Amino acid sequence: SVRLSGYCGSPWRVIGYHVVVWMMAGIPLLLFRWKPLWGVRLRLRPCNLAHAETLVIEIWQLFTVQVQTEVLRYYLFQGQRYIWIETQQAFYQVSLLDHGRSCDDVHRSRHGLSLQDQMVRKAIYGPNVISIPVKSYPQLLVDEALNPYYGFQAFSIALWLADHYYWYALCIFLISSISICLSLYKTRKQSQTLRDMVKLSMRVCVCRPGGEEEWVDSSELVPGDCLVLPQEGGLMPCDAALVAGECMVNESSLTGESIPVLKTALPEGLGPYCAETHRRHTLFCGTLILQARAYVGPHVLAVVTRTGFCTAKGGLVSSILHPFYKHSMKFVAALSVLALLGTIYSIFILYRNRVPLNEIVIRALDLVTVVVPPALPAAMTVCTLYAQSRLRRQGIFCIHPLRINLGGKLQLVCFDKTGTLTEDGLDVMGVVPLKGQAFLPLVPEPRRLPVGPLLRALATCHALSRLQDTPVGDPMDLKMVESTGWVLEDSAFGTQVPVPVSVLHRFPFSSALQRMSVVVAWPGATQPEAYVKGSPELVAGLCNPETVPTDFAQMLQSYTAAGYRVVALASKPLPTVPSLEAAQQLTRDTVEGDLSLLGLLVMRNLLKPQTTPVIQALRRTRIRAVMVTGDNLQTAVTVARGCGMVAPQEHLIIVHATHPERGQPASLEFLPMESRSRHLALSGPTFGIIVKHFPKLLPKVLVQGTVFARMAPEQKTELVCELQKLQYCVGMCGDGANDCGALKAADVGISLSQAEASVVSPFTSSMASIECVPMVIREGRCSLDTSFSVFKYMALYSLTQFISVLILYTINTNLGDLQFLAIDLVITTTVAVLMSRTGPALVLGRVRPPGALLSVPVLSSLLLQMVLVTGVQLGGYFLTLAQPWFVPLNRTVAAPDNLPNYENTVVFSLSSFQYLILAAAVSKGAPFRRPLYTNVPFLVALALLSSVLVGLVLVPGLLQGPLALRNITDTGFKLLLLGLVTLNFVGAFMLESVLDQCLPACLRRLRPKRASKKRFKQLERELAEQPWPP
Ligand SMILES: CC(C)CCC[C@@H](C)[C@H]1CC[C@H]2[C@@H]3CC=C4C[C@@H](OC(=O)CCC(=O)O)CC[C@]4(C)[C@H]3CC[C@]12C
Ligand SMILES: CC(C)CCC[C@@H](C)[C@H]1CC[C@H]2[C@@H]3CC=C4C[C@@H](OC(=O)CCC(=O)O)CC[C@]4(C)[C@H]3CC[C@]12C
Ligand SMILES: CC(C)CCC[C@@H](C)[C@H]1CC[C@H]2[C@@H]3CC=C4C[C@@H](OC(=O)CCC(=O)O)CC[C@]4(C)[C@H]3CC[C@]12C
Ligand SMILES: [Mg+2]
Repeated sequence: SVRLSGYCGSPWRVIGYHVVVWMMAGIPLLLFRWKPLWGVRLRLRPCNLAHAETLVIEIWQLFTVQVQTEVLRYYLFQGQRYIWIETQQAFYQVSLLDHGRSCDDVHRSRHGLSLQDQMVRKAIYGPNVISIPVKSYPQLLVDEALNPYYGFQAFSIALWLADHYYWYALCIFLISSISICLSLYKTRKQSQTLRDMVKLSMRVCVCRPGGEEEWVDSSELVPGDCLVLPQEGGLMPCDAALVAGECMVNESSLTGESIPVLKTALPEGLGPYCAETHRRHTLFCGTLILQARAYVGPHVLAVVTRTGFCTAKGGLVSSILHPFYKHSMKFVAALSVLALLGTIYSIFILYRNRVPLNEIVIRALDLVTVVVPPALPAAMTVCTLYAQSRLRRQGIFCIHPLRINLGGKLQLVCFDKTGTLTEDGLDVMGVVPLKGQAFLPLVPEPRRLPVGPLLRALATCHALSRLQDTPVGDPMDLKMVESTGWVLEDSAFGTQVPVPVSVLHRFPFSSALQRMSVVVAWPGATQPEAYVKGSPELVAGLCNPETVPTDFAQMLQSYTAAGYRVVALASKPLPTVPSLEAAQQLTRDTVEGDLSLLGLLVMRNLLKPQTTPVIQALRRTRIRAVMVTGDNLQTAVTVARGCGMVAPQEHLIIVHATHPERGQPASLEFLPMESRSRHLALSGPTFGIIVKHFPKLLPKVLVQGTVFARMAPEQKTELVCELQKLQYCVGMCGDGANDCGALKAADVGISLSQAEASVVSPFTSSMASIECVPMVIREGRCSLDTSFSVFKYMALYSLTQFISVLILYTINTNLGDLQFLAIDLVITTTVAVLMSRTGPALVLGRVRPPGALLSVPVLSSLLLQMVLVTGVQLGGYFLTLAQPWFVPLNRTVAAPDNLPNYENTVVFSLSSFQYLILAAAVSKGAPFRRPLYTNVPFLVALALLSSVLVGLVLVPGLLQGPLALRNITDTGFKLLLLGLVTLNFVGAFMLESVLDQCLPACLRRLRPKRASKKRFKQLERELAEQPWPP
């Protein structure tokens, strides 16, 4: 449901709004960016819908869209136009103007469109372009840079500049600025590549009333224009409905299948024209017309029906354009409320110490930047940068590195078929010759077969020309002659190495009679021989019955039910003398008469060699593999059973749904197929009917379904979204233009193609196999584990520095500029860059990393680590007090004036080691990363930083001038501090190990989580309790 709000404008109100939002402060514009309803309520007054210059579109969800006039008032909401009909006073989508008109209307539209009516319809429907708006750099900056965390980083930088902390301020500013500029460049480049992708400019021929034909640009098309399709064929600019002639279309855009499709003229009648009902008379936008024949009339005619975003390609692009981290933000919000508490406490104690109010507020605001680290997102992006580099080395190109963390949460991967799991093109399984009238065993490689009539039939009965020093034409005959091993020289042929034979005459292949025939002769022969190739079934009806076996039909169905593409061949001895002086005057009706079936050649879409190992690895690690294809259900089911998606022992149950006509409801029919546990194999129409009429039974279909065939691109997108609504993390591997909406909607969409799909997909694989799915899943599990470790380290670092600065505020001192800089830059940047370094484990496991940063393991680790940290720091500070040589810190003046002092020296000496200890403690190895001892840069960095800090503590006068450290002469106390921090080094590792090993078992033993909150897990449980299809 949609609600519209009519808001006209008032100039005095406009200037008032501008001044009150600009001169007062920048906060109002920001909060209105958060909620535009208040902004549009204050800025513009409510008016009637007949005078509105602004709309508030609610879906609630707030969008605002300005009503534009050309008169005809319209607005564009998510690409789809809505015009203003003055008569009935409403905004009607343009798709619904001519919706529901009869086939006789489309046929009447065959004469053309008057140029004035073309102007009216170009005003209404707009130009026939799929326009992507490429925003300018300020337009992207106001969208991105105003991120709440970039605002917090700007506040932190301003405060640090106000606090003489210029160096870390500069580092954070440079990091955030370069990250922002890189993201703006990436976003603009993606928008530009998409706009270059969907762009289609070409000259088309349109009929005009009175018999005139004019060539207009493809953008000047409007629903009603009568396209005149070229005979040689070309790309399709707009959804048209054939009103004359026939076409052969390459619909690999819609179906992902390069197989030619026959489109016939729309049948005249008084029935509503429908893209779904009349799909065989509709030419879709983006699909390539191979050839168009005009039997009656001078040229083939098509009547435009949808243009722009109304087309199928337009709908897919509109879906593309207009579709842990949450726990991370929740934890930084908890850190923020802890910041508020610590800040009010700091105000209290700093006022107790007679600190001036300016420095009081400076310190109290600086504690906020202390405990809420402004360098957390960069620290957590370093690991994804490492993973992106490793993927680029392996051939997989990720455009947004933070999308790699989603590869580690995957519970389900949806797979294309043609081009992703199976080879792009057909390959010949073999040929089955005939000896008399009984079939012979399948000959897998036709070349070994002796030199007889059927072999020359395979090698010569085809229409392909020699150009670019390569045979070119229809792929099936190409691959068949490639298998026979013969090299071609009407036209002459040479054997592999067995006499050269030349074809004398050839007849064209027409899809009406659905076969082609040639006549051939060679020297030393008796008389010219004819060859016939085409459909398997009908040519058997042409040959004599005593030549075709009686078991022809059942064998043909056994081949076809497996997804094969069978073609039959026959020959003829011609009593005419061997010379083309009489051979090319022959009528082919004589050829297809009295035929004798030689044999059937079978071609099947081979599976890639790298498909079955990857599918069995995914199914071994408890990752669901789904096949969402655009091919028929028989081929999809055969490939699924053959690529390991359906193991030989598992049950496949076809789901069939009949759309309810008048007088009956909708039905589901389950028929099993003989050779989790049950897989459901349902078509595209069945999926649509289950979505619409059976929304109760859709979750069980999505949980059990494995094979989704005949799926339209919008249906693949809908399936990915419906699976994600079951709280799946859906990955999608495809290589076609039909896979684009799914690769965009999927959590991890991987594209094997370099055209039309690398744009929308986050990942693009340079290889053609699905070997890139386990690679991305391993890198994603590694990046997720590493981002967990880096977040735990940054949390423990911020909390340790919070405690160290509270202990020093309480006694009227502080860490100081250079100790702060050491801790913030030298230790923390080194640690957070070299933690994120170690790569993924070499093998996939059945258990995936946790996806919640608020887990009881994570929070328990942070709590106990910080208890140990504050214990060690307070122990060191209080043993400092019990010493005889200890003297107070001259509280009358505040830091950095009273530095150096023993309190600061001891707190810094302990805290500096604690940062390295926590760094090493939170880092993990198996099962998702390589063991930590392989991270030799990290271990060497920890050793070197620990050596520097031990030199600070022990070696006198070493870096105690710059860092402002008091020199402790008592060697016993220095050794006691070192023993205390070694106690901490042992305790941190023992705590981490004990937690990781015991807390899962203890949590299982104390509070058994008998119910999973994931929706698909509840569905799986209730299905195991009671199977849905009996
Ligand atoms: C405030 C300032 C001082 C911080 C500066 C930090 C940078 C020096 C860090 C942040 C991102 C890091 C980069 C993150 C990603 C990588 C990829 C890495 O290469 C690989 O991973 C290839 C491995 C394979 O393919 O097998 C080389 C290091 C590098 C560039 C890192 C180099 C050091 C960088 C530039
Ligand atoms: C005077 C003090 C306060 C500052 C001294 C200069 C710092 C800016 C230096 C000292 C330690 C340097 C760090 C030493 C260690 C590393 C790891 C290095 O990463 C790699 O080695 C990439 C190779 C891989 O990961 O395989 C990137 C630079 C970095 C963060 C350096 C960043 C710049 C640092 C922080
Ligand atoms: C005076 C200075 C030189 C003090 C040096 C202190 C060392 C004793 C510390 C620094 C970091 C510590 C290392 C930090 C972490 C690791 C990884 C750890 O590996 C595992 O536990 C297995 C898990 C996996 O598979 O990764 C082995 C110990 C080790 C090398 C520690 C051994 C002792 C080290 C080298
Ligand atoms: Mg495909």
